[PDB]
Amino acid sequence: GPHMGKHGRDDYDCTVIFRNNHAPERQPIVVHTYYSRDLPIELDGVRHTIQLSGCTPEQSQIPQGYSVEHMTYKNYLRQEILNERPFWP
Repeated sequence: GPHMGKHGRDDYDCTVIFRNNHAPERQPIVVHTYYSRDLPIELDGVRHTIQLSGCTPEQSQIPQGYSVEHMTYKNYLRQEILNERPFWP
């Protein structure tokens, strides 16, 4: 799966964030994806190949103790901008 979450081709359609619920210390894994692709994510070292269907993955592939946040790449972009405010006044 994605080694780094930092990948901004500006081509992506979807964005899925994996937040470890058992681990508050761990950083959320933000993965950018396209419309209906597979999403290989290694949780606890275990690869889960999730099926995306319109920015919506299969919760059935998701282990317990992990929050999977679903969004579009566009929503992700808007949210990072709105939360970090990388642009200057």
